[PDB]
Amino acid sequence: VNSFSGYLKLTDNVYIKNADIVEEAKKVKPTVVVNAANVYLKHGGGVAGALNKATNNAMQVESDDYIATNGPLKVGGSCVLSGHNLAKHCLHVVGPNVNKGEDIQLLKSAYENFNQHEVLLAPLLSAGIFGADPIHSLRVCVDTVRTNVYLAVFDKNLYDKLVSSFL
Ligand SMILES: O=C(O)[C@]1(F)CN(c2ncnc3[nH]c4cc(F)ccc4c23)CC12CCC2
Repeated sequence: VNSFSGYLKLTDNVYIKNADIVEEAKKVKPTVVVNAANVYLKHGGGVAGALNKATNNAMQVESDDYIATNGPLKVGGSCVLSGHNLAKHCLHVVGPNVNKGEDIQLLKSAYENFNQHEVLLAPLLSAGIFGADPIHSLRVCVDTVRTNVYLAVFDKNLYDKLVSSFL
């Protein structure tokens, strides 16, 4: 038993809710919240900009130190940093950005990072401003992640479409 509430169950291990991931994280304080990061951990907009804003920019300060020490992430890669006031940990995961021409096959590699964590609160990778089809992203998530994932979808219209088209 865990504290996630109001989710629709899609599969044995994947759940979905129309929710603002920032507000969901603030209430649940999950062990892991996933950020839709870029390789530079520049949290300007989308999910990343919203998560970072909710931390009063502490996520960005920590991220800049991480990059100064380690250099950029790989597309499809991840790093674990603090969850600040939102979660114990933040798993920063880089899905491919279609608006940068990155290979969509890397979306599966991105979701594989989730398997290193037993339970996660997450957005759909490569959705939103990353330009991928969220229905495809949901399919890859279901077919790749084996650990327990609670997907927060900000847009109600999109959430209803994801549920109604789910196979
Ligand atoms: O940034 C993108 O492209 C996204 F569409 C944004 N998404 C979100 N998902 C779940 N809760 C969210 N709260 C927010 C508050 C905001 F001000 C802005 C975006 C969100 C948001 C998923 C996405 C990241 C991969 C695709």
